[PDB]
Amino acid sequence: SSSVPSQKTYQGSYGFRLGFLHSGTAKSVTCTYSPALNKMFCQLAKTCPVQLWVDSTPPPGTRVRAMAIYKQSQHMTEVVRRCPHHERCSDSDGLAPPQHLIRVEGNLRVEYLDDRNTFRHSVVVPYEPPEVGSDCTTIHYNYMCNSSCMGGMNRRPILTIITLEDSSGNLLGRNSFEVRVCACPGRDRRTEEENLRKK
Amino acid sequence: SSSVPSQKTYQGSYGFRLGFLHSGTAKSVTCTYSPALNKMFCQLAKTCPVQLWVDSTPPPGTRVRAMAIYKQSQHMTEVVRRCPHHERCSDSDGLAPPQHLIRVEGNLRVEYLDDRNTFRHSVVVPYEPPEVGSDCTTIHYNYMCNSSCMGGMNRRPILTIITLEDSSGNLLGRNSFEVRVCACPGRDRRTEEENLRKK
Amino acid sequence: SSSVPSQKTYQGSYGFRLGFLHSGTAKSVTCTYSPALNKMFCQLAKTCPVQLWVDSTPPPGTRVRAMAIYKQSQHMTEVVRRCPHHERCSDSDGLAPPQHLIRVEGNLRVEYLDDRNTFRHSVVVPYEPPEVGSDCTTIHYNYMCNSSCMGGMNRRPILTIITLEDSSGNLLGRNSFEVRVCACPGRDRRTEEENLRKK
Amino acid sequence: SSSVPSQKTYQGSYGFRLGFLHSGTAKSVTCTYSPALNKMFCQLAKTCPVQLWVDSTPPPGTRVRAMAIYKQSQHMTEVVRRCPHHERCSDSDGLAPPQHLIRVEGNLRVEYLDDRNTFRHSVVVPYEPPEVGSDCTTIHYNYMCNSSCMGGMNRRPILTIITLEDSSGNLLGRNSFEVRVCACPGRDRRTEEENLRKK
DNA sequence: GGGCCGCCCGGGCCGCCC
DNA sequence: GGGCCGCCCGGGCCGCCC
Ligand SMILES: [Zn+2]
Ligand SMILES: [Zn+2]
Ligand SMILES: [Zn+2]
Ligand SMILES: [Zn+2]
Repeated sequence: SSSVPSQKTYQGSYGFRLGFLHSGTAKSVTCTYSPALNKMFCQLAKTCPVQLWVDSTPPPGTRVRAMAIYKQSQHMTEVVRRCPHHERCSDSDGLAPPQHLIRVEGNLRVEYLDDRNTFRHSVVVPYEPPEVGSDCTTIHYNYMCNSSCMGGMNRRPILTIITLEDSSGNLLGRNSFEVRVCACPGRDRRTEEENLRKK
Repeated sequence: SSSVPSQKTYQGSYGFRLGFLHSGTAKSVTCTYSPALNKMFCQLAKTCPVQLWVDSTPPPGTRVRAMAIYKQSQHMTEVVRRCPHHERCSDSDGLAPPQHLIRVEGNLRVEYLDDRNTFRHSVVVPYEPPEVGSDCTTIHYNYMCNSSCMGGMNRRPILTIITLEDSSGNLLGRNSFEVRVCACPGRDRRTEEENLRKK
Repeated sequence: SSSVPSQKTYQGSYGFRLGFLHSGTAKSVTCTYSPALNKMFCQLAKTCPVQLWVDSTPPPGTRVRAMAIYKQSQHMTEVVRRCPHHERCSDSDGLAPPQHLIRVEGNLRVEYLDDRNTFRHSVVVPYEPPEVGSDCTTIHYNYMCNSSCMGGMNRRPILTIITLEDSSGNLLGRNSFEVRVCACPGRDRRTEEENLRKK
Repeated sequence: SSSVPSQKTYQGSYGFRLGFLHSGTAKSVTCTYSPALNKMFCQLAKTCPVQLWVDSTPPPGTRVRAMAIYKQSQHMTEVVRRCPHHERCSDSDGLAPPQHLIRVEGNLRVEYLDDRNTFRHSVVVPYEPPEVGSDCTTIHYNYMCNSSCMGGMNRRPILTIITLEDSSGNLLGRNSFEVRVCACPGRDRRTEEENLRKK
């Protein structure tokens, strides 16, 4: 079987969708999402709010998993990992393994997983329904390397795959978005959107 | 009996066909398929996505085998192997014999076979139906020598033969395409397509 | 005492001087020395010939040590080391510690030392007089990181300090030159020489 | 000490010089020497006559050694060897190790040596004075790879170093010349001589 | 917010076929 | 002897300094 997780959108029985904040485009804004590109632009280690929307509430014990894969076919097989420089940096929260690219901040029940067959990394939190009167549940992700990091992503674009799963790991829903971790998310979003409109 | 495997197209009971991505034509693109030539142009060791399409799902235990043979009659008899230089290069994935031209990346159940009678190499993975909502199953192949390699293919064109087989080795379907492994797949595809249109 | 080794030129009793080949200026030449800047421009891991000239022959047991220090006052204190990415690369010659920036190739008696007090790296070979009829002795050095390497030199210029020492470590002579390890030594030498002439 | 043998010309006590036949420049002549370049152009495995001239006769037991080194500083450290393809070719004379680039044909007392410290290859024959009435002693060398061989010389020019030595290995004399092993020695000699006269 | 170094890019330069 | 594929080449395109 393939060692590359599927990226196919699957809203599933609960109508699972992702939402992103309306952020702006100042040159070095910490995080900003492009709907035209379905692509998040963000700085290293900064908060990236991701909204979980459902049409109906999934059962208790539902989990939310985030995992990165390289976007290009030529690189899908390679596990996405932190580069050796940032791996050795003293910046662990005491829970996230230093090799993991994606973290979750502000959650008491975070789990960091290494797949036993594919060796891919992922980070898991329990699914929580929105507060009564709220439309969605917001998770704060962090990406611990720039897309450009030498010896790590090395300028290769990645996708983040968000899955809703039961406690057994069965797929309840799946969505994805592209990520660029860079120094100037506002400049780069504008550049990439202009290259899109030009072509 | 002939030691040269058949290349005859056979869609079979399950309507087996191959598909290829719409790739582009930049001078040194890593992989690009020419429908006019039914020919894949790719760089050494780079990802070559090949799509498996069926009209109906073959049974569990079905296998997908890929094998290379020289295209020209004068060379069909000779086993396709890596050249001595690349055979000795430390580029093994720990599974593929260093002599094998064709590898599969990103699959946990890959097998590398040497025919006991013909000594030809092949690489096998289990057939997997596409995800629900997907049209095909994609396999990532790698070719570990240039077509031009001295002491190996030595500028002789090859065919890749893809067979659908049951677990006993019975034939369920067969397709094939020409392969050129080269430094500049975009240049060489254009050159060969132009020579086709001129002739 | 200072943990920063002196860079002061000292020709000493034997008239110790350095010489460099007349190299050229093509964009990506592997190594080229600028007399205007007393600066070597070279590519990662490529041969850097350095000539040892003396007015008279030092005694047997003389050693030639090479050590790097950061040029700028702000960085002199920090030990010059390879970055984490290149430290983990499998490029060791079986002798050079993976942390050492400077190597010597083609010498059977090379030693790699870590100072017990300052922890600075250096590489040592025996001094050999030139062949009869030759004017100098040539050593081939290699620099195993780019000056720009993240987590290593990180765009900070270095000096290479070459010392002539007796077997006890007493100083017999000392010379030095600036080094930039970069992808395009010819481009960068021209750029820096033009900035010199303009200023 | 350096693992790179000296190439310095040393006529020595016996006035040791090399001579080469006047050959011509037909496109694919098997061997032709350029005095303007001090460079031999020859085809793979073909006879390359090399003349040994002395002003006076060296003692009995004198040996003649030929050894190849790469000409460019960047490659001097690497041992010159046959490529993996020609190494596996069944073309040994029963004496020459398949890895050795340089052979001697037509000599009953040929020795093939692998240096115990540098691992460099060489081929040795006894020195013989010319016949009475003859001016020189001619040795027939063969080069068993093209300069272009992938995984071997890989288009890097080499020097052949010819040394006169006593039975102990002491240096009595040394000369050298560049070698290009190629398919068309006449064409390539003319090309390289024209590039010389142009510049 | 303006603007200043590794790597990608298309042009074009040696064994073998004719 | 004429002439037809991997690799070298100079132009030019993302973190950090200002
Ligand atoms: Zn990083
Ligand atoms: Zn090969
Ligand atoms: Zn480095
Ligand atoms: Zn060869």
